[PDB]
Amino acid sequence: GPKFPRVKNWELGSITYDTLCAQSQQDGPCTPRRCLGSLMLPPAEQLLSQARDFINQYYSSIKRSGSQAHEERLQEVEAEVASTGTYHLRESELVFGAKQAWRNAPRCVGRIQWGKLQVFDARDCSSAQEMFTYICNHIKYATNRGNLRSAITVFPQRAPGRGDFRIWNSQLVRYAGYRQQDGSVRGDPANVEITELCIQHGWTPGNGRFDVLPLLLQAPDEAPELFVLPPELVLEVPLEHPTLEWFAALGLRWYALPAVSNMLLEIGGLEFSAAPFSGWYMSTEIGTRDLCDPHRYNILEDVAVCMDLDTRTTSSLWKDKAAVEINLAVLHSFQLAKVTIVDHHAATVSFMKHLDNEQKARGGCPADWAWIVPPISGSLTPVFHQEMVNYILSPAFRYQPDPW
Amino acid sequence: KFPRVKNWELGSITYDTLCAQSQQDGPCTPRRCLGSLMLPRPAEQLLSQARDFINQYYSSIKRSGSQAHEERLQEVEAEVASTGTYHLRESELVFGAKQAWRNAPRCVGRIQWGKLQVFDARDCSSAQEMFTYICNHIKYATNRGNLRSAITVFPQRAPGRGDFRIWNSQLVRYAGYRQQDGSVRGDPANVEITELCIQHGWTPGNGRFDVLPLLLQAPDEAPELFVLPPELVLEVPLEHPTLEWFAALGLRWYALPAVSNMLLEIGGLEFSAAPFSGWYMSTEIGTRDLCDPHRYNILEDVAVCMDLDTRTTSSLWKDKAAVEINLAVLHSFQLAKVTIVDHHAATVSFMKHLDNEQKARGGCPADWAWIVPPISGSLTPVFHQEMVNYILSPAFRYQPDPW
Ligand code: HEM
Ligand code: HEM
Ligand SMILES: Cc1cc(N)nc(CCc2cccc(CCc3cc(C)nc(N)c3)c2)c1
Ligand SMILES: Cc1cc(N)nc(CCc2cccc(CCc3cc(C)nc(N)c3)c2)c1
Ligand SMILES: C[C@H](O)[C@H](O)[C@H]1CNc2nc(N)[nH]c(=O)c2N1
Ligand SMILES: C[C@H](O)[C@H](O)[C@H]1CNc2nc(N)[nH]c(=O)c2N1
Ligand SMILES: [Zn+2]
Repeated sequence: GPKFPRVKNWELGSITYDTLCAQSQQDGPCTPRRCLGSLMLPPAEQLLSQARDFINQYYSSIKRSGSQAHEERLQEVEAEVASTGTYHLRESELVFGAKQAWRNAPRCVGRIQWGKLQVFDARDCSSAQEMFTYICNHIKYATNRGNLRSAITVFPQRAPGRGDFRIWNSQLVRYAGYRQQDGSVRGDPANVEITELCIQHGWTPGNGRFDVLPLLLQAPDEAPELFVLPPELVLEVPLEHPTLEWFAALGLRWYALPAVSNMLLEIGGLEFSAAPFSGWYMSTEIGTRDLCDPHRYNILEDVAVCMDLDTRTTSSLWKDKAAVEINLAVLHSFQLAKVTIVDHHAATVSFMKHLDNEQKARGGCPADWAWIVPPISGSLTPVFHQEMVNYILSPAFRYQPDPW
Repeated sequence: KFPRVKNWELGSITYDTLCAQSQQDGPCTPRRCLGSLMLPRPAEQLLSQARDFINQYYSSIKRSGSQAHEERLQEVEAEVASTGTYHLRESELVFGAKQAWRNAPRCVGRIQWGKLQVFDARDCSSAQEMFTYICNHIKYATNRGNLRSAITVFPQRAPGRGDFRIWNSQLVRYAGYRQQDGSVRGDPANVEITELCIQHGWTPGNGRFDVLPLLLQAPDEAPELFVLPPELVLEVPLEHPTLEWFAALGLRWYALPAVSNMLLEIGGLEFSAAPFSGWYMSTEIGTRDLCDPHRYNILEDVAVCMDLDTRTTSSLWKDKAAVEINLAVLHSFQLAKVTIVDHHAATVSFMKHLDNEQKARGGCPADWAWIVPPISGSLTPVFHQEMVNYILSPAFRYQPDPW
């Protein structure tokens, strides 16, 4: 009967309909002919309608839709575009749009926390040193000595024919990737290019598997300036296993604060090219993807050898065994170091709770199944059995071209 | 318009040009992707589908545009033109069924698509006959543990009349008995089909692994009930290579995975009963069938057996027990000398399959959420491979339950 997508949970046998998708004003990659769900990467009038939509969302969200303060703000926005081509957000509109952006992000399993985000307004920032300061305050606040708090620092928006504010690094904390003159990679192979870029702008490079990179920060129309994070601010966790005593001797570690810095925050048309945000990790990001991907640290074989497994064949399930212990080592060490982390079971459960809230509040929740299901123990988590609708709402986070 | 398909482990890129051959729409639109849903909710069409298929056949055997090619297109026009339908020649049928497997976007086993034994059962007029055919297929496919893939094609659907159907969703299935307190004894997925069996006069067991009888239906007749001779149903008692206690759980699973509720479409013809079988990939037994909360749900028990900390999700008791259960399965199948494939070997081989398909056809429809195993996904190479999904024909479809 209802002509909205029917959404089923195959474990519990329950059924919903996503009506929220009707609100989507941007096309994704799929068509009736073929599904492109698994791919990672798929102006006056145009700006004004995006701005009107957002202001409408704002007033809705405080329950004053249609009111004269709503029609006045609408008027104020169109007046400001009329004469300058852009406009600006009130403080509390930025706070709402930034949260709304996290809320709308289809690939984030952490959304249950969407309403608990600290928004640092940094639209006054006018230099690269100042960005540094702002970022340090961020890390300091967000890190909070282990008791991690979600936050986002918002720098000034794209302006017409004026350079963007850009953080070159893809995350605020990143280990160096040193290309060897024997093809291989020392450190994190994900970070090869940014390392090369830092060195070229005059960083004296280290030599280790876990060297914290400096920040490359770009004020409008200036070459990027290089900034070393003072070590005492970058909280790391040494990794050790609860029962395998030799795991500590591997000298593996990860940093506490996952802070993404290369995304664009789009709110009602306006684009914030430098709006770094952070939360806390899910255990599989480090334990499974970062440490075990063949194209990352790739420690799987090393660990299984230590665990004395048969690596000559697949049917020993040697990879599955080691993956689990590496993950268990991530959880145990973070717990021991009193640093916030969430395991993939706890995390997905809370995402199911989120789906139920959003069903009630908005009529659905855009979700990307391939990304919400964790990279180990998929069907062991309730999300695997949950059909999901994926679509682009706004405000949003967006990828953007690398500044170089 | 041609999708760029990337492998993020190796950084290699291809292009799907095979998706341009799709003639049937999927559930996605530009507005929203519905790729994670399980079910998707006359003389000119049949004639053109028919044509396209016959072409696929002659081109397949390189005789395209030739003598027997034009003259077979005539046989088909003639036959539809005057009877509103037509019939397939055995070899064309053999080709269609191989191709429907090849086109199956959710199948990880397609490296094998060319090795398929095809039984023509189109001369069947009775559930009786259907059964005899069903037993031959089982005997053949099972081959004393050395599983061989097979399909058995019963007569096509027909305008005037009811379908030949096999009511059971698989050929071998364990009973599910809904007990006093809304509990379930045995396989919870087969409560409905156990109930139907009981309605049509089957005396039920009361164990956890009671092989169900088959309900087979010939057109417009009530279904009939047939009991598989226990010797034709090869079963593997599960044990663990190091945990001596695991066998005491009394767990087991059947060797032959043979699907029987799926419709086979070839050149616009529909085959409502065409059971097919190959061999299990281990995660199906070890992870979905035994650990799914709405299946046998053995995860907690194993874990307690393993003296693991059940109190908390962070001890990874779920993941640990799951690995050992999947191990017990491979060990057991290996010990009983019955074909099985782990999810590492399977996906490795599927990768090779995408490579052949790339050279051979310009693409391969695949369904990322089904190709990636239910545990240890990113530990397998398919996890890092982008994939295009779309519907090619010949095809397997779902069809409504006949009751
Ligand atoms: C609070 C704890 C959080 C957890 C556990 C969490 C978890 C995750 C995970 C596991 C992913 C998939 C990442 C990957 O595998 O690469 C993700 C994606 C994402 N996260 Fe969250 N997150 C959290 C907080 C946040 C915050 C504070 C924001 C921003 C305000 C955020 C925004 C996003 C966005 C936009 C994506 C999509 C990335 C993409 O589109 O490629 N998350 N998150
Ligand atoms: C021979 C070894 C085979 C292996 C290892 C294998 C493996 C699998 C697996 C793991 C699935 C996912 C389904 C699930 O988890 O429920 C699947 C799906 C499928 N398989 Fe295969 N399979 C094999 C043979 C065959 C054969 C012989 C056929 C038919 C000729 C076939 C046709 C299909 C189809 C049509 C699907 C998709 C079902 C759907 O859309 O729900 N497979 N296969
Ligand atoms: C806040 C946060 C929490 C968490 N648990 N993990 C992370 C790290 C995972 C994460 C989250 C968002 C965004 C990204 C990457 C964004 C990104 C950007 C570009 C340009 N290309 C890509 N392929 C990807 C990664 C971040
Ligand atoms: C040949 C084969 C090999 C293998 N390893 N596993 C299987 C079993 C998995 C499998 C494959 C295709 C099709 C199904 C049917 C799933 C299914 C689908 C619908 C709509 N209703 C149901 N009751 C059941 C199941 C079959
Ligand atoms: C091809 C595939 O979409 C790609 O590897 C995706 C799969 N799911 C993912 N899910 C998360 N959370 N992160 C990822 O990087 C990926 N990779
Ligand atoms: C809703 C979700 O798509 C559903 O649980 C799917 C996910 N992936 C799967 N993958 C396989 N191979 N088999 C399945 O039954 C499923 N179930
Ligand atoms: Zn799609």
